[PDB]
Amino acid sequence: MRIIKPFAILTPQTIIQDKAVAFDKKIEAIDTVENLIKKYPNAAVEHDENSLLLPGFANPHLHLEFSANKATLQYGDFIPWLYSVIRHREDLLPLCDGACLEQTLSSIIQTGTTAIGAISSYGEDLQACIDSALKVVYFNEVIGANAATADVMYASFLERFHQSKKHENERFKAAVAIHSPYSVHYILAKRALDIAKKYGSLVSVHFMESRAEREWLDKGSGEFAKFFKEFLNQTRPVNDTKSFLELFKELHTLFVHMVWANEEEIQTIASYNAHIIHCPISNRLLGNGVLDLEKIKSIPYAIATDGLSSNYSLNMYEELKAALFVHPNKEATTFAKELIIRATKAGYDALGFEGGEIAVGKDADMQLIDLPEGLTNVEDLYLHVILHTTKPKKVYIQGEEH
Amino acid sequence: MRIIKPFAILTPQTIIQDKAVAFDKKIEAIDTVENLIKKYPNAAVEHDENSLLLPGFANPHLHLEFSANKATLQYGDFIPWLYSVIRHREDLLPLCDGACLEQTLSSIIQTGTTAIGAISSYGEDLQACIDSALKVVYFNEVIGANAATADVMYASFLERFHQSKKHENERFKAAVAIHSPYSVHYILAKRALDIAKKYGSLVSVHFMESRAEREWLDKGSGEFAKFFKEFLNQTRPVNDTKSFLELFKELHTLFVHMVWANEEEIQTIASYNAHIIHCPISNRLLGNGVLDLEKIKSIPYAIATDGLSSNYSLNMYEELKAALFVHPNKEATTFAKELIIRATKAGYDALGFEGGEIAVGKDADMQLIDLPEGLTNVEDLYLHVILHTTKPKKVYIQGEEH
Ligand SMILES: [Fe+2]
Ligand SMILES: [Fe+2]
Repeated sequence: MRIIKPFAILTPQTIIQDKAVAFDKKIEAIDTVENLIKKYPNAAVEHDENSLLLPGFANPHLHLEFSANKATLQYGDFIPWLYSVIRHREDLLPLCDGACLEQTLSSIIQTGTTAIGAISSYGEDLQACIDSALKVVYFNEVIGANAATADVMYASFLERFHQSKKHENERFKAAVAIHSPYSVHYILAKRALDIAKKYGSLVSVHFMESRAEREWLDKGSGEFAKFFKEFLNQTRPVNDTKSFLELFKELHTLFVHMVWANEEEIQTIASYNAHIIHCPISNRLLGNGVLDLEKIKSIPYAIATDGLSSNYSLNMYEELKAALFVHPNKEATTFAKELIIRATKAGYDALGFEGGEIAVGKDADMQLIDLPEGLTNVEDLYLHVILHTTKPKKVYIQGEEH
Repeated sequence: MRIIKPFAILTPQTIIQDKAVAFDKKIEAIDTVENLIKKYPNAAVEHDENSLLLPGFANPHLHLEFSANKATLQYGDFIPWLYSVIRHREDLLPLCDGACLEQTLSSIIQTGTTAIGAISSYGEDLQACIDSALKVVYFNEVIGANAATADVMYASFLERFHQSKKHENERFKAAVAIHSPYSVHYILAKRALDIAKKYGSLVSVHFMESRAEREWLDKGSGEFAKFFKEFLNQTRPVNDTKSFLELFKELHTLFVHMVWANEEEIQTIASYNAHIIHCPISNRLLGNGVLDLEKIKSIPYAIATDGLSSNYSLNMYEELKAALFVHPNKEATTFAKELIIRATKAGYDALGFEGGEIAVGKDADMQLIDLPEGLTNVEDLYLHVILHTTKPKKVYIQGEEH
């Protein structure tokens, strides 16, 4: 058992001062040191009077296999990005070898993230993910818009799913991802989702990431038409949007991006066991705009970084700074608090892990960070944490310091 | 004489490959190494084939005296920020002692800035500024909304101006700043601007930073009314906006912030020898919104950071990232190019120094930075410079490496 007394605790929902945290694997008590040592005389006390304790972040959406990308893929516009992925992935993917994967995951921890949602298209990231101390939801992604080759795509997905499933434990979950409504034909999607139903697996889907997707699904026109004509020899979207969305009705689903989702889709998703995953940097850099947080207010959201295929870092502090800036008309002190909650508790909820909150009974998944100096107004703490922090002093996963 | 051969030169307006730069104090030639050594057999050649050369940044607006602020001033809303400045400045200002000023200026250079516009309200930053290797326009700021005490405010301004003027040389210019149209009564402003006229000094003014200012000047109402009533015992704005703006007609002026400027003001300023100074982080953090770059397209703009009184860093790379994000609907590859030009050449133009461009005859004020790896499309270089760079490998001011 250990006790840490910081300047303040961000729970994340509240700011607690004049209390410490007793923990082992889980958070056991939150009280004054005076009271804690009565209960835990065996716990050494660390006084960190110029530090803050907050939960470890969740990052519920990242494409680890693309972690060698720096400037190879094309930014600025979604369809050119997708062409660039198709062009470069055969070389880019193997460039992220075991050492690259291992280092990338270690750096996630070092920047204060303690739980991730890994989107895996090819499965060669499995060993690195099971080796990591992180909590991981390992989403086995399926893709395939041609009904005639669904069998091959399904068989690969199924094999990857079962390869991951043997490694399940309290910190590692095997899951299912559907690439998108434009790239996964209905029947193949349903087959993959039936595996999720059978096992109670979490599900992720990219939904309405781009305006091109919006127009293609709605009208069978727009910039995606040339892409489907050239790349897939298809003249029309293979899916009816509403029918596709209904496939997710009985599952726990992460709807990623969601920038271009419409009011009807939002009402439907609000009725589901669903979370939106907001990836502000990726959306802005790919010419996809900015998710409107009023429009989606009926559905809980969490923050993620996406992969290094459409981001310059996997550091949640960088993501949170960008989030402040792409929602520039949200008053900063209150929005910073919202952001910290949505990067910790909300993402843990999306991933289904017992953490993201400094509360009794939660796993001791925590960050110890420096207190911004000269703080006048304690309610400004959330904002100053985002602005001034880039690396925690200590990061704990189930009480173990990394 | 020296020669550097990088992967590419950002001039900033163009990307040049397969050429090197010969320089001493000034850039002397841009040509292949083969051609340069014929002209400059005395110049050693540095091959930096995994680097880029670009101009040093200009940062035409910074309040150096507030460089001890981290979390003391109140963010989120302009008038509460101003109250916090009034409350805390007596203690905050002396906290930035000589060592703080010296370190702050050194860090500006280390982050790739080679020229600044320093706004000085009290003059205790003069020694540090003259000591720095930076190019500095040292703006002596005047403030005072009470016509009855204009003499005292004017005398202090005049003394500070002349104290700075004795230090003028090719890299250090004495200049004049008018705090704002709400805080400097017309007659005092005109007296200070007459000094600028006499000496041909550059001028800076904060103009339409906040909506409160807009409403106060336009209608004599809004959130500034309580402030003027309580703090100054004034019931009405002391200035007519148009009359105040006309004071700047015959001067070279930097109009800072400009978020809330109206169409009439923009047309007037476009007819003046004037630049807008865009401070995206400061404006967003103080609840002032975002400058609309279409609205002001008729007036050249440059990027600045403001002081650490309303920013978390003085690093232009951080400012440029934030600029990408607060203008999220500007296509990223082209906007990044615009930003790099507006942080180098445009800011040098605003400050009146011969730099900000890698061109023959300009001062050799340059940055050598790492080339982002794996670059497929060279036109993406500007974007990847912003995303992946935080500290140059070398920074030159008039050819001297720092
Ligand atoms: Fe993704
Ligand atoms: Fe300023």
